[PDB]
Amino acid sequence: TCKMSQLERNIETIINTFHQYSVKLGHPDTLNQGEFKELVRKDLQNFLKKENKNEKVIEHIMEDLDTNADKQLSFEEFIMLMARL
Amino acid sequence: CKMSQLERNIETIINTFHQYSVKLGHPDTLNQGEFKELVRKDLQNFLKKENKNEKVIEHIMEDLDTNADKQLSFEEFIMLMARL
Ligand SMILES: [Ca+2]
Ligand SMILES: [Ca+2]
Ligand SMILES: [Ca+2]
Ligand SMILES: [Ca+2]
Repeated sequence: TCKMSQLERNIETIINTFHQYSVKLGHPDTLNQGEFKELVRKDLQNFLKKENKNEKVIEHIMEDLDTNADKQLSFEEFIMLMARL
Repeated sequence: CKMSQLERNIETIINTFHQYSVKLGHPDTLNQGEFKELVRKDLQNFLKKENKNEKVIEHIMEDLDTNADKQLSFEEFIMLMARL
């Protein structure tokens, strides 16, 4: 709504962007390695410019974020990336 | 720099957190007072009904304070997005 603060609008956008990529393949609510690499390469071109230059590094970031090591990133796991920057 | 919409969002969540966390005590964390102010001013819609009861807002924080030190680190705070 118009009443939505900037924090609220930005939270909604992060949620939508996560699901925009997580719905693509496999389970709709999580990012497998390919979905994560695509989000990182297309939408974190700047915040992860260095890392993006070594696929193995991105894979390593995913393993760090994948708390329960089920090879999938849930929303709660993925957002921790924000705190790692 | 052509920051993506995602990077802008993240910048905004980091700036807002820090806008409130620098106000009292430790600059890097939100205490109960800073958290209440952040919710009162910037989560008026997402937490409209809860904002009517500051005891509810205090419970929300206890819930987010994983290591129970009465301070919310950025990592603890952002989990709120998951509770929506
Ligand atoms: Ca998926
Ligand atoms: Ca996982
Ligand atoms: Ca503080
Ligand atoms: Ca804490």
